[PDB]
Amino acid sequence: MENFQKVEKIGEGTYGVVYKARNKLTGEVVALKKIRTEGVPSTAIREISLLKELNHPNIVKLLDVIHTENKLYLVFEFLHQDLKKFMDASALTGIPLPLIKSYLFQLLQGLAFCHSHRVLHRDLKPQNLLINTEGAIKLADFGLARAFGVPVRTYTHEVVTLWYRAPEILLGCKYYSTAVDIWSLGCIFAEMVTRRALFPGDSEIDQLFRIFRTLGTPDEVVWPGVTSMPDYKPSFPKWARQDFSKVVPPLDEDGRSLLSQMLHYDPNKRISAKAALAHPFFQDVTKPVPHLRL
Ligand SMILES: NC(=O)c1cc([N+](=O)[O-])c(NCCCN2CCOCC2)cc1NCc1cccnc1
Repeated sequence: MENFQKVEKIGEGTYGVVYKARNKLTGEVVALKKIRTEGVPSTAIREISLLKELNHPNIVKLLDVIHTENKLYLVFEFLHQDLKKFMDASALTGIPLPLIKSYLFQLLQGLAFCHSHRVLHRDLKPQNLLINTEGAIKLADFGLARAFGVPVRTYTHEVVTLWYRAPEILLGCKYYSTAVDIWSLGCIFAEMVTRRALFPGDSEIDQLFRIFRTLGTPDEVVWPGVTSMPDYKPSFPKWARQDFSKVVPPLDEDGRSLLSQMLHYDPNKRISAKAALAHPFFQDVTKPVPHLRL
């Protein structure tokens, strides 16, 4: 690195290798993402550069976009743990409801902010939600999907997780809306509560059918226009909807109500981040300190 001192490899992200690094001049510790083929689209750099201005307490700050030696590096503020690791670590006892509520509330504030600035995430998952010792949680990688492209494989043949994909994406809709992020966050909310992924599909069709088996196969009544979707097939099995009381026990009715609104099939009926923040579930929200072992 021209000015960076690699501390350690954080992993192989969706867009490339990520390292925890220290700025030799500022002393600042950051996450450095090396972006993967041969050229680096100027449209991408302009788009990414715009995200440097998207600053909010619940959004991982994009510090710099470095385009040198015809290579692209993304410098992000560093956080010590991600929600996937935290959930695994909390698997035995479960994350306390007050902390689940604090995290959901903060994530919705982050989404409300991004969506108000016309920025979508499109690939929210526990691994992209970062936490610190102060009880904060932040969304990482907002806007990169649009600035770049389809995931599929990180850069070293790595199975793309479909568990948090909204149904309209799975049915081949070409235009994503802010609703896709609310769907993903609803899936994450459920997983924090039950300690098990809500829809752990291992293929696009298994993902879609797992959603259908739980929420019922969508029809024109609950989702106008669904039968005209690109990948909709009249041959899809018709499953009956299950009761939320069975899906996310023992979450209370306020929680079930909010989750149900975050998981509506019709993206237009799905609750917005702004509206969700006003839901009765957050009446008693607080900001607890998590037990973080680093
Ligand atoms: N900005 C960051 O600080 C950060 C960036 C990425 N990233 O991919 O760009 C990341 N992702 C790697 C996620 C690795 N996880 C570990 C356990 O859950 C499954 C995969 C984790 C991060 N911070 C938390 C973080 C996590 C681990 C070490 N250091 C910082």
